[PDB]
Amino acid sequence: MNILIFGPNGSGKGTQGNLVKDKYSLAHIESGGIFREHIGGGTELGKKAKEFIDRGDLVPDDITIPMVLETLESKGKDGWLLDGFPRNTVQAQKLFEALQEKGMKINFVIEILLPREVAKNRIMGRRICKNNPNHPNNIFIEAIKPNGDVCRVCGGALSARADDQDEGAINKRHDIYYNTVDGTLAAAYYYKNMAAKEGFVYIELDGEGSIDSIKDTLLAQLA
Ligand SMILES: [Co+2]
Repeated sequence: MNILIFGPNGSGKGTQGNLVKDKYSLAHIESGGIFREHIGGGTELGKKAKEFIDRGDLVPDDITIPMVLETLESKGKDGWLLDGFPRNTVQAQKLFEALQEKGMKINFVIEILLPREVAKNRIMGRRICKNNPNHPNNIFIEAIKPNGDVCRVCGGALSARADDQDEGAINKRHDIYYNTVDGTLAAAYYYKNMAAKEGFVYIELDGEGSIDSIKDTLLAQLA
């Protein structure tokens, strides 16, 4: 099973990604990890890429795409979940042409849908418990609202994380994600629009439901 996943920050994408890569035994391949294996490990492509990075430029797509394809072929040989690439329509199209050339096939594309302002609030509304940071508390997700000012699990103190409160940072990432001209949504639609012509199934997940709720709907559809 080769699966591409798309979703904004605030959509719970990583959580769902992990449930999918576990049931199904996939290699989870994300954009960051690809660069490490290659730049870090100095494959022929990684050495060429690092020249760009070290002067503050982006790696050209003509180097990025084959870097991705190498990692899918090595790390992802027994099945992969590709997460966080492509981000735009040019990448998306070049990735798909490159997969077709290697005769590598997509089986599923998953998009987690959530309106922008909802995603941003779910990020900002996170509260971390002083006693156990795994305890879920969010001022904007009803089912896990804090108990007054304290953790709804253990009563410990709650704080906000500065990165969650940085609206500029959040907005710049959403601006790319929710860009329907040529951003990540446009890249997801590129897959959506050809799915049944190319023998894969596109799956839209409702990002507003609980973790367990999304996971059930997703599992149901992966067979
Ligand atoms: Co707690």
